[PDB]
Amino acid sequence: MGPGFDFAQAIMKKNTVIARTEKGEFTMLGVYDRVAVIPTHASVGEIIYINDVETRVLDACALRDLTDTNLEITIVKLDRNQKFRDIRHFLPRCEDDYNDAVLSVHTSKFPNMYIPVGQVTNYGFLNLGGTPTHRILMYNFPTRAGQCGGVVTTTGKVIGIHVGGNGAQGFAAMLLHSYFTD
Ligand SMILES: CCn1ccc(CNC)n1
Repeated sequence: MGPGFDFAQAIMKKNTVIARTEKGEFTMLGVYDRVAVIPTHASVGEIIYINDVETRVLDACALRDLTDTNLEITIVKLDRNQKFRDIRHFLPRCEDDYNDAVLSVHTSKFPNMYIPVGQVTNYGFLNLGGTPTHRILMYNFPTRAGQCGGVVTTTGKVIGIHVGGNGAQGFAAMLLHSYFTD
């Protein structure tokens, strides 16, 4: 409808795949080369389905901060025959608050979904499903099941991936440029 949705659509149409694990279908953001991210609770194994094609996982790393606290981001390298558009220059360098964000989802169940979630708070600590978690972003939208891995953007920035909700608020894990240096 507007420049927020324009940027979100541009990211969804080139930098997402549908990831299936034994724990469900997830929106999966490709970042560069064959490297993508997914919430850690997807429990990635040695094999994953990518757009319903059996795909070997070459590496998977569940990120934790330097206090050894869960970040809820898993970085996956896929044995795919094609690279993602490199979007690392759209990642923020530092923890921050944001205005006017969009949460975008693409699964079998929720294709072409875009939600204007509004103001995003640097919330920080969250007890996420019993697990102490750092670097959490919060937005005041009643997010539901199946939206996990959905991409949080502002105009010009890819800032996080949706990892949870409490029925009234939704929570995302930060994406930082420093996660994807090579
Ligand atoms: C079944 C109709 N419906 C309303 C919202 C949604 C998806 N959640 C954002 N689905």
